[PDB]
Amino acid sequence: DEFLWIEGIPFPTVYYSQEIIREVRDRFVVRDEDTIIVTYPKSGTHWLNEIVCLILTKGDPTWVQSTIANERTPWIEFENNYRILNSKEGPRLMASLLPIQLFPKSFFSSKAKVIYLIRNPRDVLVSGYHYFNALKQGKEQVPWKIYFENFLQGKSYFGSWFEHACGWISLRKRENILVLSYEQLKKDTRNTIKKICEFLGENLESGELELVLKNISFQIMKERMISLSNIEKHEFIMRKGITGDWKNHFTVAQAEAFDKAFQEKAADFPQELF
Ligand SMILES: C[C@H](CCC(=O)O)[C@H]1CC[C@H]2[C@@H]3[C@H](O)C[C@@H]4C[C@H](O)CC[C@]4(C)[C@H]3C[C@H](O)[C@]12C
Ligand SMILES: C[C@H](CCC(=O)O)[C@H]1CC[C@H]2[C@@H]3[C@H](O)C[C@@H]4C[C@H](O)CC[C@]4(C)[C@H]3C[C@H](O)[C@]12C
Ligand SMILES: Nc1ncnc2c1ncn2[C@@H]1O[C@H](COP(=O)(O)O)[C@@H](OP(=O)(O)O)[C@H]1O
Repeated sequence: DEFLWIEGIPFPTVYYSQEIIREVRDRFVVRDEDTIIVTYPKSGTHWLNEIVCLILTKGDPTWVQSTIANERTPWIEFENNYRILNSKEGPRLMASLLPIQLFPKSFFSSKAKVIYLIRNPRDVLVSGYHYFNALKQGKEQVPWKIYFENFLQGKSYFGSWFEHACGWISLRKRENILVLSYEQLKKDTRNTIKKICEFLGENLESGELELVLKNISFQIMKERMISLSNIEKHEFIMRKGITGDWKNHFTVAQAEAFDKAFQEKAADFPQELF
């Protein structure tokens, strides 16, 4: 079995259960002062996690060097993390990968802050292809064009990227959530991190801001991270981290097919972010 089907959504086989998903959706309370990072896989989740954690530490890498992403911002749906986050007081820093139909319903009646990271779905496809083939054995790997077809038909972890992205950015103009793109993070870096500083209320000044940028660059973040693969292919999430790698993978035919499927599965989607 490639996936575990929970609420009509394909999940990874390990780390997730239906009962937990249901509980998280129906009973986990999102408290007004909470702040949650919500992404789709291979959109730059580790990058944004590190962005936020370096903003909070004002550039001091020590925390992100000593810890992994799930220790800093525990994923709500991940494992039995909900027990921990329920049995914890104060303002909580959490993360998530679910589409809105599975996000905790309580959040829709609160001023909890949510940062939604989006990426060009083609680069998302490419990053996922490389990462999921990254450490499988040659015979058991997935050829490019069948992974491409599976992505276009929603046979991907946490369901269709189109449904996920559409449902999440349909709430964009709410005050308590803001969307931002991996491309924005890659080229309009300083403006973007200052905007998320505004949104999170975290005050940060000169020097510390230069520190954050330097520490969030791909190269030295990669050196940091290679310093632990119990639940991730630790060696393999830092691939090359540019924008537009899909042009090196998509044939013209595949690009036209992708644009077509994008235009009926996400007709109500403007690409101003990319
Ligand atoms: C196991 C699964 C697929 C890996 C595979 O193809 O074998 C991978 C793909 C997306 C991953 C998740 C994403 O990387 C986001 C989270 C990052 C944290 O560092 C670990 C938990 C975290 C929630 C990851 C858990 C697990 O490693 C995931 C769920
Ligand atoms: C994530 C963890 C929560 C464990 C707990 O108390 O339940 C706690 C333990 C120590 C915390 C850190 C320490 O409190 C020191 C830092 C100062 C501020 O509290 C926020 C960032 C700061 C870097 C914290 C980040 C995070 O909240 C930490 C790392
Ligand atoms: N500091 C960083 N700066 C720029 N891009 C980064 C980055 N860290 C990771 N990326 C890229 O974000 C992708 C993985 O995202 P996620 O955390 O959701 O798995 C990868 O894309 P690529 O495979 O295209 O290189 C990764 O290289």
